[PDB]
Amino acid sequence: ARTVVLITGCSSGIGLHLAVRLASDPSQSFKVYATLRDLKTQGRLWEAARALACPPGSLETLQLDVRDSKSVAAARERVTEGRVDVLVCNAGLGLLGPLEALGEDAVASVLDVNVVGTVRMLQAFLPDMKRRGSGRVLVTGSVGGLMGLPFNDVYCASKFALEGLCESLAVLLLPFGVHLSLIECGPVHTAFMEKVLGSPEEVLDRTDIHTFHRFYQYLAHSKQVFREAAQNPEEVAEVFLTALRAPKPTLRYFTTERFLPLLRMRLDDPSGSNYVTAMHREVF
Amino acid sequence: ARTVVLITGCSSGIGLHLAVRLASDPSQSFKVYATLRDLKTQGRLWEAARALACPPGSLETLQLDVRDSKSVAAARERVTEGRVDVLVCNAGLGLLGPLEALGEDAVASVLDVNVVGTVRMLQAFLPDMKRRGSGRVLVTGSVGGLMGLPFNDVYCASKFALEGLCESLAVLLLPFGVHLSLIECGPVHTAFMEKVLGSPEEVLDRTDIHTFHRFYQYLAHSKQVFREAAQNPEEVAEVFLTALRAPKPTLRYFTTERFLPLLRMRLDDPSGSNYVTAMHREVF
Ligand SMILES: NC(=O)c1ccc[n+]([C@@H]2O[C@H](COP(=O)([O-])OP(=O)(O)OC[C@@H]3O[C@@H](n4cnc5c(N)ncnc54)[C@@H](OP(=O)(O)O)[C@H]3O)[C@H](O)[C@@H]2O)c1
Ligand SMILES: NC(=O)c1ccc[n+]([C@@H]2O[C@H](COP(=O)([O-])OP(=O)(O)OC[C@@H]3O[C@@H](n4cnc5c(N)ncnc54)[C@@H](OP(=O)(O)O)[C@H]3O)[C@H](O)[C@@H]2O)c1
Ligand SMILES: C[C@]12CC[C@H]3C(=CCc4cc(O)ccc43)[C@@H]1CCC2=O
Repeated sequence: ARTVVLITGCSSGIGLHLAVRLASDPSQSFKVYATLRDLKTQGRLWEAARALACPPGSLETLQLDVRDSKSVAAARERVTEGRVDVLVCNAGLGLLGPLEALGEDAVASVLDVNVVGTVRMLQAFLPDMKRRGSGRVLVTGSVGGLMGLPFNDVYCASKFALEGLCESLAVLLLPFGVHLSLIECGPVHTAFMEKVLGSPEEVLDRTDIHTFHRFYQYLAHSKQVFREAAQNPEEVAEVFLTALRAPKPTLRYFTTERFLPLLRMRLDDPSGSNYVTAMHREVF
Repeated sequence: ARTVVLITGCSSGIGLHLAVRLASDPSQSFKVYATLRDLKTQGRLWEAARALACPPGSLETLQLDVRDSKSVAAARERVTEGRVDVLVCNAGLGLLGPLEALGEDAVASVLDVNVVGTVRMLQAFLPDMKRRGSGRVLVTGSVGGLMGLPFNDVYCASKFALEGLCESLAVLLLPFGVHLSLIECGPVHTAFMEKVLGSPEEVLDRTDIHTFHRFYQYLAHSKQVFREAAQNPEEVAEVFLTALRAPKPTLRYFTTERFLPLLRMRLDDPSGSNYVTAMHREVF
């Protein structure tokens, strides 16, 4: 039994690099359980693990589908240590395009995986972290949870929710000695954006010409803004570590300092109209 | 034909008061379409209608439950005027209790009804609104959407979600000529909130003695604040009018100023920890 860490969505991006960063730590103090929605996807994980010579006994891959309470509790009973000190809610789905262009199923999944799942992860672990009176939880934050971005309604929705689920919980947990931290990310080189963008071409068939133009117009800005500050998933894991070490973690950590002006100004405007203006005359 | 309004969840409270205040308006300008999850409950709606002397034809009820796109779809094809100049997304439910004490069917229902349902509506009316190049969208806000409240994890989760859903939409919507704005309200004279009396063993047989205690103490504080801050839908509906009247309404209307200093605090702290301290000290 050492610092037992249970992380979700370890198949790629931040969930992978993190699992291996923690597991391969030179102070061999982290015993990580990298969970995966689907195990068949644990190749690149193991490959990296080997690439770092991440010592025997530290990383045990486990399967965990966030949109399944059955799948979650079982992956919990499989924690031989019988305790989790750090839980990391990381799984998540993206969604882009004209709101009217998405579908009900699509929308449900995003909120299903990104929010409810975070609830299942919490519901199953927090109890035990509470009677114990010690524990740490980390949730992969996002800009879209602190501000609104065009054609990112449902994702910014799923991420704004997490701000809610966490902050309210953070309150009650104060005397409980359990710790909640939202790692607020920005763009980052992960499997996340490399496919979710789908195919911008089909959109025109479920929207008006004026939005479609604006959808590509956003895409073009997106792609430029990404290849300007998309941080390395390793750089991002670094923040997860600094929170972990903090004796008294804060409600949130920020991986990039670029979105902090938009936020600052945004908070100086309660009606939210100065923000909407800026953000708009920024994307387009 | 005149200002057509389609209000969702008018069965009671805010939804019923705005419906009738509009229909029975002096200028007899608004043609209200009060929508209900289940038509039976329109009894109390009509009572207020009658009471308010809403002329014949300025208010016709339709049935539609935002958790069934087939329903929503129908409700729009029932708006004989061919247009909806004012769309109001107001239905939705609350949820209180220790996160672990809640059920999945429950945590789901709230998310599926407060966000998805709001999305379904938008996906239905927003288009024609855009092609018209004229529109008005009112969504019932909340303080839980602006800040986290203990034992209100899932609800504030669903509420914060509307902040992003709408805020992001708003940004795209800027040039289109349609307007989206939330009505950030606080505790009002509504059954649910003032009728939170019970705390069954169901809660007890599903949380730890430490949380159990912080649960009731919450309710006690919550009953007090309500007894001293609860706003009756009456004023709240008055706010909705204030909004739709302004040539260019802002992204956020506040029915009460009682919480502005609390969120004011929120502003000056990126770590979100000053608040978690404050709002805990203030709840417990
Ligand atoms: N970096 C980003 O742009 C970014 C921004 C803000 C926050 N974070 C967060 O961390 C996540 C991953 O982002 P990333 O950028 O690291 O890219 P990513 O490529 O999506 O990496 C994580 C993904 O989460 C998984 N996942 C998806 N659905 C799941 C389900 N039902 N159950 C369990 N796991 C599931 C993984 O497996 P599968 O491929 O098998 O689905 C996976 O690739 C979140 O979705 C979230 O947005 C990332
Ligand atoms: N006022 C509050 O404390 C408050 C605070 C912030 C924001 N708002 C927002 O607007 C709502 C209502 O608050 P209120 O204070 O007016 O009282 P309320 O009693 O909840 O009024 C609106 C209600 O939503 C309905 N609804 C429920 N499930 C539905 C479904 N599945 N499909 C369609 N409609 C459904 C109504 O019909 P049925 O009874 O037949 O279900 C109804 O009375 C939201 O839930 C939300 O919190 C209210
Ligand atoms: C929200 C986000 C960070 C911010 C980024 C994103 C989308 C659009 C966008 C637009 C901006 O003007 C500045 C930054 C970003 C990312 C999508 C995934 C993510 O975490």
